[PDB]
Amino acid sequence: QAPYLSPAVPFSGTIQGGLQDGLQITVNGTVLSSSGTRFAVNFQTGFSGNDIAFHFNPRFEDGGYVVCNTRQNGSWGPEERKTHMPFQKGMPFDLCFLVQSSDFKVMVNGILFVQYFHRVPFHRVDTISVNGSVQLSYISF
Ligand SMILES: CC(=O)N[C@H]1[C@@H](O[C@H]2[C@@H](O)[C@@H](CO)O[C@@H](O[C@@H]3[C@@H](O)[C@H](O)O[C@H](CO)[C@@H]3O)[C@@H]2NC(C)=O)O[C@H](CO)[C@H](O)[C@@H]1O
Repeated sequence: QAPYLSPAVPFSGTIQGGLQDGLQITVNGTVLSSSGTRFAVNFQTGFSGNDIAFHFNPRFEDGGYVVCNTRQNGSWGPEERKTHMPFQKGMPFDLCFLVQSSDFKVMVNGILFVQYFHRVPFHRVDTISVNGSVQLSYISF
């Protein structure tokens, strides 16, 4: 699939073919300095953000941590929290999501950061959405 170049945030874009085992999705952008304390990348079903298979949610709060969660029919599940922050306000990042049979493997600037075990079927995902305190250079596949 051709990349999305400099899309405005908040952004929502189709993942052509849906999520597939071995698919790699890169989000390349910059964390904003004066526009809040959180962003998220959502792997979701269509345009209701009510069904989000994987919400990846860095928070520049409390020393910095990342929330990983799933939303179903509007309701957020129990969070998994990673109490390390690999991003920095005002710095560019390369964020890579690799779909695997049982989990997502998430890399930041080339280094494995977290794995998120599938809670819902990943083949149901057809949309990536990004919002909060970031600007995007590209999303690629
Ligand atoms: C960045 C983003 O996508 N924000 C939208 C999203 O925000 C939710 C979501 O990140 C869930 C994930 O579990 O967490 C909510 O945060 C709360 C805390 O603020 C709360 O006080 O503690 C809770 C744990 O006990 C939880 O972590 C977060 N909500 C808010 C208000 O920030 O979804 C929202 C709608 O639910 C809204 O769309 C945000 O914009």
